[PDB]
Amino acid sequence: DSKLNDLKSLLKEIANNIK
Amino acid sequence: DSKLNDLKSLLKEIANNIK
Repeated sequence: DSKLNDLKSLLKEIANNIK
Repeated sequence: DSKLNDLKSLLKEIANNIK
């Protein structure tokens, strides 16, 4: 669960990096 | 499970924001 949460946070950061 | 669903929805919204 912690790994999934970390992956979700990383994906959100990557998405925000575009904008 | 609810947190995963919310993360998926947020990722979908971020992806749609690009277009």
